[PDB]
Amino acid sequence: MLPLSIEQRRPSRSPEYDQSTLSNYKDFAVLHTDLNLSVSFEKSAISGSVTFQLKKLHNKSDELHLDTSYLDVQEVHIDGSKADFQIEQRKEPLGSRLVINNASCNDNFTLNIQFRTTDKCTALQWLNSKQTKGGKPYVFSQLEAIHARSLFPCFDTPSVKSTFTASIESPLPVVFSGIRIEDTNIYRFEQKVPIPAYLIGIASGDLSSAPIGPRSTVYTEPFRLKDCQWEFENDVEKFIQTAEKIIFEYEWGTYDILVNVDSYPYGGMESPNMTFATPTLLAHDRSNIDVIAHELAHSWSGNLVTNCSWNHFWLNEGWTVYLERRIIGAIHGEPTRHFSALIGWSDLQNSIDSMKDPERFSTLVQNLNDNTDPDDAFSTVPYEKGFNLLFHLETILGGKAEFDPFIRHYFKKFAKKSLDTFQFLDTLYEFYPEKKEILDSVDWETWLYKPGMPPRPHFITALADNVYQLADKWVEMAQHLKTTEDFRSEFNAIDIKDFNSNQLVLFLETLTQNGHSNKKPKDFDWAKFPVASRALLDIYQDNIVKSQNAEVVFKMFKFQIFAKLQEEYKHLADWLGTVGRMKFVRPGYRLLNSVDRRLALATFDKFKDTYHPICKALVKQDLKL
Ligand SMILES: CC(C)C[C@H](NC(=O)[C@@H](O)[C@H](N)Cc1ccccc1)C(=O)O
Ligand SMILES: [Cl-]
Ligand SMILES: [Cl-]
Ligand SMILES: [Cl-]
Ligand SMILES: [Cl-]
Ligand SMILES: [Zn+2]
Repeated sequence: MLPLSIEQRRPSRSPEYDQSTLSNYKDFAVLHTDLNLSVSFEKSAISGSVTFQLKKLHNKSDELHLDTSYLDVQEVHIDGSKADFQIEQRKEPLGSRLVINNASCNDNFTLNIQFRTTDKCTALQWLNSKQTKGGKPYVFSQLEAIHARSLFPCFDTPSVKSTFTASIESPLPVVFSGIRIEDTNIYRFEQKVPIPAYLIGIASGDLSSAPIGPRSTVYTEPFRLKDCQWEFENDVEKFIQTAEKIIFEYEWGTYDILVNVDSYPYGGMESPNMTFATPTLLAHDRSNIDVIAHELAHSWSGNLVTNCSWNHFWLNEGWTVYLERRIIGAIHGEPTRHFSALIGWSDLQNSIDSMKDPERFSTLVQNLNDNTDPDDAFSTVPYEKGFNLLFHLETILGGKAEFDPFIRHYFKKFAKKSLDTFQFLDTLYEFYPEKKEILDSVDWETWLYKPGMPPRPHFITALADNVYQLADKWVEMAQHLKTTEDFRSEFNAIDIKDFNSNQLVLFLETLTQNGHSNKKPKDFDWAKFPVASRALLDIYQDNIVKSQNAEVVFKMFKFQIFAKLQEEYKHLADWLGTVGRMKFVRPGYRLLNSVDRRLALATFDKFKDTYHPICKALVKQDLKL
């Protein structure tokens, strides 16, 4: 019942074809996937075999085509018998197609492929005994978006979802994105809800665990175990129950968290039954846990209901950001939800302003070919433009109460399936017959296919106003007060006593933006007011300078750089050797290079090999390499 230009862009058949896979997934049904693996720290390889139970769907070739990337494929059997196969030469950026002749007799058949990972594997990071805080080797995966094919041969598309079983042999503890079949050096798991390959998660190392709720356990290195338990144990069950009330019962069983090694490059990864989390989430006060509301919301938007291709990634991340903000809003109130959206708005702006090819990459729905790296399309746009389209819909349809019935209908309809934007729109229209005119007033063309910032909503700015006022006040007084004594008369620790970490982050951000009002048009620099910038750090030492929150600490370093306080460059350099999260590492190196390149390249050369392959790659070229 949707509008014409949408009708016009929609394919004749949904879900829309995924151009990022070399597999012939439309030709088969994947009924079950079993992983039988062995982890070798000695060789830094995972080897073994994957077994698929498949069903031919109906001049057939007839061939199986699977995705691989830098795998060593060793043998292939169908129904117990050796099957002819050939790997095609690599084509970037999608990899090496594996081609299998299936002379199998029946429509239903079993496919077994023996393989091992290689040194060029893009799915894993390996750490040796000397690299981990705790003294033993460690490995973990990160498969999103198309790295699963570098871990095992598969139909590597989010259109394909399958139950899994897994046996993993390792000389150290293993966690997996499934429920453990309980107790050895052989870890068995089951994932009884069908999942896409990109959600598979594995880690192995010196892991211990501790309960953080009635259905939640945290896993991490022993030295950090109790800190992690304290950080999560007061809040995780509350988050789950909050999400369940907004949507419906959580059906995955356990909700566990793996707090990864310091080289971990993302904030989190929503592997089912084992969220992967950055240790920089641990602040010792519980400031950063919304990253957990985020991964938790994925249980519904992403895991249960999945985007069919990377062109429609907004369905995953936009919904998740929307749901995440509903959780925090339900717990903390609307001003908190709106504050989070306000920070997200400025993240969106920066992302689009910093963009290479904004005309292409800032549209909500993407158009990747088979020549486009799906990475190249990941930005803040699917998150925040996605969120803003949903927030707009919430509003015009009558508010949370009117929208929540749709949310439940949507996640129920597509549970365990994959979909495209067009199917999302059909569902929206089928659900609101009485509201057809309101939905037809939505400029679907601008929201879905046009580049740039969408129309700006009217967020409640209550929790940011105090922050903006102070940053403005600091910008002004920097040009008026001279001696530190002067500053202490105007400012004191009292003025940020009520600032949470998000507010501190926004404050320090606004300062490098030199205020949130054009009183001083010129982007003058803090470098020329050392007494003020030094007084800042002094007066606010308790809450900013002494903070154990990596988010605030990072901003503190950045303010220090924007103010070119040279005596602090050393602490930035060394701190950067302590974290691996891209969000801090990449910008950190950009910051340090703009004030001391001889130190930035010296620092990188020192820590380069401690970072995740991805983070090392991007920092390498950030530093002109
Ligand atoms: C949005 C933030 C709360 C956290 C953010 N993480 C996510 O959105 C995760 O759920 C994503 N799985 C991170 C991701 C997406 C696409 C490709 C690679 C990695 C991150 O930066 O890690
Ligand atoms: Cl229709
Ligand atoms: Cl239209
Ligand atoms: Cl085999
Ligand atoms: Cl209606
Ligand atoms: Zn996410």
